[PDB]
Amino acid sequence: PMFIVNTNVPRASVPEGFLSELTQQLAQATGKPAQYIAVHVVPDQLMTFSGTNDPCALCSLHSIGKIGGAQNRNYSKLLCGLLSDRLHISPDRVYINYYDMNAANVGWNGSTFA
Amino acid sequence: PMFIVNTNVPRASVPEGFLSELTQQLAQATGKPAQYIAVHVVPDQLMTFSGTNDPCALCSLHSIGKIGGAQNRNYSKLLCGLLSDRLHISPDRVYINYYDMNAANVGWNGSTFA
Amino acid sequence: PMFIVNTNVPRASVPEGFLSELTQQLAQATGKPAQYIAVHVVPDQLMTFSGTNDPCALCSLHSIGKIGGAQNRNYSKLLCGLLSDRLHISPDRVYINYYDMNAANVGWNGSTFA
Ligand SMILES: O=C([O-])/C(F)=C\c1ccc(O)cc1
Ligand SMILES: O=C([O-])/C(F)=C\c1ccc(O)cc1
Ligand SMILES: O=C([O-])/C(F)=C\c1ccc(O)cc1
Repeated sequence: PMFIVNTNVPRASVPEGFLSELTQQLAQATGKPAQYIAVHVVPDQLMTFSGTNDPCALCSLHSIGKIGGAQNRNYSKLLCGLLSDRLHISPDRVYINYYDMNAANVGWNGSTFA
Repeated sequence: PMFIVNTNVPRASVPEGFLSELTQQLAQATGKPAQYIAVHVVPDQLMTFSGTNDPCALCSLHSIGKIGGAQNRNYSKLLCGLLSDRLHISPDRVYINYYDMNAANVGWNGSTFA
Repeated sequence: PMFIVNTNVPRASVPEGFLSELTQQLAQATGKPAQYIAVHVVPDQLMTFSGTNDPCALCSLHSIGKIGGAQNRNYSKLLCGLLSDRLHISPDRVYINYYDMNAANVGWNGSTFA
């Protein structure tokens, strides 16, 4: 799976072990090995949410399976919790897009996952 | 909805209230109150379109509903007009990807929109 | 089509004609005219793969057509090849997401392809 976070929060505020933490947290939550988890954090972005430039985040979680109604609800609680505590972004100023990818549509190591 | 613009135009060429203008324009175009709109602009990018580095943009518009065939033509006219007028990007050097998102696949405020 | 590469490799490590090379290579692989190919490269990113900060890359290829199980395996070999040779990123530290876009959901030149 891969997780991307875009936020207007300055780089200086992103905690040092934040990416490794997200890796651990996601492994547990999706039940996928940490070896297949990729995390991408983009701070200092020029963004607005509800028309204001208060701290916000636009996130994306791509996974082959483990995506769905209940699972996504649990990912949102966990993820909003982490952004809130580590980056101090209010949970209602965060949008997370969930994508269930077909194995044939994910390339890796010179081939695909199918 | 959320709208993302990636462009090789420098940060300095992005007008001061442009994100607010985008927010207002999209609220009118989609019919969704500005309160539900997030905008993200990424300037200074390393990109080529048709093999050249003249000004260009790659955008994404995600919405829960309000997305579809004929309506996307309208969005393209509006959006390209704005980037042309404001950032001086030629319409033929702009791509916009449109995504209709399922509410169960959008996380917000600790849960999903489902 | 449009191709995006996000990497933690430094900007100075990206060879001069890389975007132009990707344009030709893509035109060749997909059969699409270079005129319609957009390339976006984002170096110096804060990202981890498998929990480590070693060179990695997260990419996306969007196309209207020319996307399929067999074609994607082919694109992946070519693309992981170029990234290893040119940016020295190990192929097992590269993800490429593939998207077959409906012509109606791709805006260009103030309209859509449908
Ligand atoms: O989640 C997975 O099964 C995985 F190991 C990798 C992955 C990479 C990119 C994606 O878009 C989704 C999954
Ligand atoms: O458009 C909507 O109804 C909305 F309130 C939020 C939203 C957030 C992220 C998306 O990707 C799409 C819609
Ligand atoms: O690939 C094509 O046929 C094309 F001319 C443009 C395009 C632009 C953006 C996309 O997301 C997909 C295709």
